[PDB]
Amino acid sequence: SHMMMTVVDCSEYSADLLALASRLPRIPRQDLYGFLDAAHEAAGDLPEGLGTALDRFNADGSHDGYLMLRGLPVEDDDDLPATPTSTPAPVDRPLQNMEAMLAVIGRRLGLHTGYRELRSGTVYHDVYPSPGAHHLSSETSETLLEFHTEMAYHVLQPNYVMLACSRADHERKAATLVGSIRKALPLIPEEVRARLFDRPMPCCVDVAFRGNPGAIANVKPLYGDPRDPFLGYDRELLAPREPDDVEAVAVLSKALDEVSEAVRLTPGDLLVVDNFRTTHARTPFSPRWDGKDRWLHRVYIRTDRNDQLSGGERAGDVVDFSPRR
Ligand SMILES: NCCC[C@@H](C(=O)O)N1CCC1=O
Repeated sequence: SHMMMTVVDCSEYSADLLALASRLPRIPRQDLYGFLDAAHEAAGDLPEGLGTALDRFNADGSHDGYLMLRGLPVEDDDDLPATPTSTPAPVDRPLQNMEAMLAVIGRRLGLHTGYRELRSGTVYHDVYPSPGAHHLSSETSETLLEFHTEMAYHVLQPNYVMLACSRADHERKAATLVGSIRKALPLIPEEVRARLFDRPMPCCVDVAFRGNPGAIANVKPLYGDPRDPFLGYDRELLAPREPDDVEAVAVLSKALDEVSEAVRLTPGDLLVVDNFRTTHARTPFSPRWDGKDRWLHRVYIRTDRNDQLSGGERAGDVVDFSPRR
């Protein structure tokens, strides 16, 4: 299982966190840059224990590849609106407590980033089920959302994916799976590691970025430091052609399966995924279309490393698509 340090019980911080949220702009999408500036001020006033846990994780990730915050001050279910059924969100939608947490905790880590072609270029995404969801969509439910490093094929791939839960699914069945390369690497033979490392392989892109044009990107499954590598994996989109490459990726795929951990998000939970050292998935659940379907809020965070940033960026920036080559 995950380490002790990987789960942070924030229940004791509830009143302090609500106080920070009370000073944020109530209609964030009317002025997202100013909203996130206010959240950056609040980030410096986080309770010391929570600030320290975030800073430690930010420095170089962890063996588990994620940080789970629990007990954040989510609204009671009947004080939330109905779960969204459309994207993008209305510009005048009032701020919800778990969105405020994504703002403050997100700015403690880095810069919120939107992607112009994805969900209308918005920064805050609602993750909810839809009845006709494409099999690669985070709006899936009954079909498994397969392992993916988020936007691994994108030059401006973010360091973190952050998921904040306002509603779990009714049966609390849906598991967010995290596969950490730090756990998977010991299971991969040195010979296979050597084939994977720094080797660009053809990779398709998600629907939002297709302008099916095929494998228009090149992704290195392992890269960076060979003794502590970064991971770029997508079970559906990575398309190795050479039989050795196909074989090496299959070994990596089975290793990530073997070490994957299941996180079942409940209201008030916030999951920070190290998107340079993990791949993540979501297991099946059955929506009910009753107004209370599963509802996460998702943002992407860039940090100043791995050429994510080149100068002048602000939290709230929306960037254009460029495939890794
Ligand atoms: N197969 C997982 C991709 C899910 C998809 C979505 O938002 O539905 N996505 C995150 C970036 C992007 O496109």
